[PDB]
Amino acid sequence: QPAHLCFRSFVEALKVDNDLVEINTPIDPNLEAAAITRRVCETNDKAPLFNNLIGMKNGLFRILGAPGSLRKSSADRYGRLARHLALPPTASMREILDKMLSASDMPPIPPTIVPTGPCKENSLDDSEFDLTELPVPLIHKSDGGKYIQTYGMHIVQSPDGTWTNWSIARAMVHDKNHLTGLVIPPQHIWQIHQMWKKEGRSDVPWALAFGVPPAAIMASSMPIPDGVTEAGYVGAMTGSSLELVKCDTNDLYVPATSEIVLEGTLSISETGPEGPFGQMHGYIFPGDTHLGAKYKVNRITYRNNAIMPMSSCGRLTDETHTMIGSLAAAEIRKLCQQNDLPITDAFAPFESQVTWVALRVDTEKLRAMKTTSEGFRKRVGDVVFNHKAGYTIHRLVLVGDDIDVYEGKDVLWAFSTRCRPGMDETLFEDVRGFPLIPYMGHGNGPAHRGGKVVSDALMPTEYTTGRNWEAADFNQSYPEDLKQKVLDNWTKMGFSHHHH
Amino acid sequence: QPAHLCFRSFVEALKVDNDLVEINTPIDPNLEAAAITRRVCETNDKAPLFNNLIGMKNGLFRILGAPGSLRKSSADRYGRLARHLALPPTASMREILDKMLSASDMPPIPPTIVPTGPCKENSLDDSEFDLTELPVPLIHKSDGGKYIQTYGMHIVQSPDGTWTNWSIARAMVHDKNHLTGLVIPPQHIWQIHQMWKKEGRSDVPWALAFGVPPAAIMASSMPIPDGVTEAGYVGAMTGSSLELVKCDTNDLYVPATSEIVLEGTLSISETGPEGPFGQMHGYIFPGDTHLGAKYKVNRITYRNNAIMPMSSCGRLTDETHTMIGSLAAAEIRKLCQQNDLPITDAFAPFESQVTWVALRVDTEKLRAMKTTSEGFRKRVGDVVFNHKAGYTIHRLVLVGDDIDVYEGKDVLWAFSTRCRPGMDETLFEDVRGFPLIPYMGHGNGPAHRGGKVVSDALMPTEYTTGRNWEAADFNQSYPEDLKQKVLDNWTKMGFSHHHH
Ligand SMILES: Cc1cc2c3c(c1C)C(C)(C)C[C@@H](O)N3c1c(nc(O)[nH]c1=O)N2C[C@H](O)[C@H](O)[C@H](O)COP(=O)(O)O
Ligand SMILES: Cc1cc2c3c(c1C)C(C)(C)C[C@@H](O)N3c1c(nc(O)[nH]c1=O)N2C[C@H](O)[C@H](O)[C@H](O)COP(=O)(O)O
Ligand SMILES: [K+]
Ligand SMILES: [K+]
Ligand SMILES: [K+]
Ligand SMILES: [K+]
Ligand SMILES: [Mn+2]
Ligand SMILES: [Mn+2]
Repeated sequence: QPAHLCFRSFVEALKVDNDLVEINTPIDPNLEAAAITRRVCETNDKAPLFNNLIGMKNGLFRILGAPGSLRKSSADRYGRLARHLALPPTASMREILDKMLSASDMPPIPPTIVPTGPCKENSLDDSEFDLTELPVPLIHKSDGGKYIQTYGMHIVQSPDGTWTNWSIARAMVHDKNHLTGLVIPPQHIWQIHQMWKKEGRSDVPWALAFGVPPAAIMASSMPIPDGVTEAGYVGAMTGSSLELVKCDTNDLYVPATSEIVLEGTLSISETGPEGPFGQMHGYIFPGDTHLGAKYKVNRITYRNNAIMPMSSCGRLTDETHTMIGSLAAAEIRKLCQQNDLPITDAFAPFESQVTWVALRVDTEKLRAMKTTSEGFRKRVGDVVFNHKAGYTIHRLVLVGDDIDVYEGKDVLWAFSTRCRPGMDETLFEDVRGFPLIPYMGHGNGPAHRGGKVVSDALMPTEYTTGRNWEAADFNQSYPEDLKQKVLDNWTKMGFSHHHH
Repeated sequence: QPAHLCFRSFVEALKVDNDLVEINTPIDPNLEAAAITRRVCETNDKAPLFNNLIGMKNGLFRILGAPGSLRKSSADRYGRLARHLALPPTASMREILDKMLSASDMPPIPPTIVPTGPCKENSLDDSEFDLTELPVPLIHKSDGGKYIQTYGMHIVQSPDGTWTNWSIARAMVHDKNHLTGLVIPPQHIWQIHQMWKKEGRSDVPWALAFGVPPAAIMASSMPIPDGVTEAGYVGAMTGSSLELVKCDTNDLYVPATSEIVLEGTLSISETGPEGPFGQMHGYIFPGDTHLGAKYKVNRITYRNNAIMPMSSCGRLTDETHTMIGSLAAAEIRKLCQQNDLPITDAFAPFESQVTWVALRVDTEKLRAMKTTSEGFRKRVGDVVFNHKAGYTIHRLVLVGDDIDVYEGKDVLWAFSTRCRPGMDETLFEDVRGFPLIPYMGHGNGPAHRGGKVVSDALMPTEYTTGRNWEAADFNQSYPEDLKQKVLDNWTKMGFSHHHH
């Protein structure tokens, strides 16, 4: 099967790419696997495949770390991500985000039900597993549990059957047959849970599938609109209907080639201790345990030689930056365009710990609006910060056409030189905040509200008559034929490859 | 003579270091020399020495570009700068800034007058030169003049004789015997000029020396206190009295080994067109000419085979970042300590285009103050933004002890994750602003006032009981013996030198 449609095939692709290291000697899931993965993420090294995991029994489980992290070269920086989507490994971020947005103006392609698949090769009933006996990793030394769920997809359906959501939310082992995890507004797993709690009759039928089709885990990490079933969006994006099998113990459907599937229920009444967890902004607050959602596991099914993907998340760069930030930015780009804002591109700079999004403005269009910074900032911030797609983002940076928002250096340059602190900014205190950012949930103000800003790095003439500067750089401050002379004589004079 | 005390010796040092490229074929001062230098600066390449400059006559002049710019390796990144100061080329920024601050608590060592020196090898009187006939560079394609003065030292003395200031301020050729340049508050050349204008009797006796002792050009770029004669500070810093010769046409004293010296007057009455100039924040506004100060040149003296240093300034990284930013930060560190603020380190991140300074706080000391963010931000900002040393800096970022302020990645991480926009910041509108920043002089508000902010990236417990997190990074989220195991097995498992 194609790599974008089958996780097992994606692992092969990474090998062929010379983007995998297979560790075949014993590795401890207590911290060692995650430490190796952390190091990989901080150095943009090859993804680790742990084929000999201390505590692996009867097929459960191998681990692949860093499945969506960066490669060291510039030329295929985003190659792992491209491999989730059938794109060339040299794809740019713009190309990846355009692929992720392409289904937004296409008819869904609903999934196809098949009678079986590899995810049914093995099964364990409710007398035959114990989640505390599996080789679940301790990912960070101070975590409050062993986080089984860092790169699987939760599957829940609205009570009326009309919306089936796929999303990544963290979860850890609570006891032999339960997990606890985050289920928080405005996330779709939380919106669906609230519909079941208002109905009041039963717990939420649930499945958690690990090692799903890569294109599916991408959509699972993207804030596509409310009410949109991710399976049909992925179908449209890939041009193919996804093959799903029914769960054995409920009527949800899981990808046929899922590596591991948990089936059970998400409680509408019970909670349990959850966290702390080393998280996307780079922090853990040891001892900061709070009540989270509680999941009951009734059944495990799995592939022979099952592989569990794992995100060892924290400081730059891992899946929580490459996927959460970039995919939110993509959705924000579209949302702004659909609100008639002249935005061409959006990206969450890694340097901001994906808490900022830079919005590239089509300044010819802006000029025709005959508006001002204050009015335009307010308009942009009202659209983004009042929408779910803006949830994780606390600073928007508006930049003109000369800035490549996918280059953090250039965003930082524009922000630092074109946005006057205070005057060129609008603060938003009466919007939903992202409590996971340290300065929110561990900060001086309300954990769930405010703390957001639009920073206008458009210069005044960009609103009126046009850009009135040139950069003092090699590109802009020298004529073309001089530039080319310099480059052609560079190594001849004595001074110092694109792939590497 | 030692490299730190003689520019000609500094050029040799750079050669021996394998940090020079000698271009011996003809190079045009109209843009070509500056384009090559710009490229060097943007790529951290070797400094260019242009030994065959089209228009060089009777010894005037060769050019050295990029004299204070960065080297490519991490291990000797700041080596050019270290070579200005007799420090090892592997010196850290902390070590360089400590050297620059060391004279602040030492008695001055006043200069020594000698009867002659190399700067007297050649002379041109007021019938024998023409500044428009010298090979003065056009540095950026849209500059409003040919900027002869980008790395020389202006010498002016208070009317009472008690303070002789050395400083870098830009100047360009106006006509055969005049320059125009910036002379703006609160700079010491401007403070001294105002004293001569209040006296009202004559123009300011002036000299401009190019290719001065490297330790002297460092102090010239540093905001040492009002009334302090840079020559005696450099003497104290280096442990040696600097040798100076008298000018021929006035009673000022210039370094004996200066490459080129202009003697004349700075007018107390006349101005002339100045600018625009491609500047330290990375911009030029073509056509933005304004009236600047006017200098009359009466005499040129120079060394045989004189070398003019040149800064091709603009986007990262050149002398306007490495010297202006870092040396302001150094002075700000000291100023805060002298005001009883618990600051250990200060640096202007390059990523901020040297418009920010990050202040590392001794949080044990902070805790003993029993204060709050609002009060501490206000106190820090009042000290810094009301002082000349804070002139160029528009954002202060307060960080705790875990942050290395000399690492821009870490500053950006702390700012983005620990400072809640608005709530954790104090804006300062009633302080002097730096008009050169685009968002000031070309922005929405007053060019000369306000636009400054203190951003507190200290977390709440840093004021009370102590840091209450660990980073989710390899260093902090794994025990020492695991970490060392991982590193020792790294290349064995399959994964990927300090000098490179
Ligand atoms: C890629 C990725 C995404 C997420 C997470 C992780 C990864 C690797 C963890 C490592 C597990 C860490 C955790 O913080 N995490 C996570 C999470 N969203 C949550 O509500 N809860 C979480 O615990 N998202 C973000 C989301 O997946 C998206 O916000 C998505 O848009 C949700 O889908 P939907 O609600 O829009 O359908
Ligand atoms: C290293 C360096 C410093 C400066 C400059 C340059 C370099 C390379 C130019 C390339 C020439 C560009 C120009 O913008 N420039 C410059 C300038 N200060 C000015 O008032 N005017 C200027 O035109 N400084 C900054 C200063 O030299 C300091 O602020 C110093 O502190 C002044 O000394 P003092 O007043 O404290 O004695
Ligand atoms: K989703
Ligand atoms: K602006
Ligand atoms: K000075
Ligand atoms: K703070
Ligand atoms: Mn959804
Ligand atoms: Mn001075």
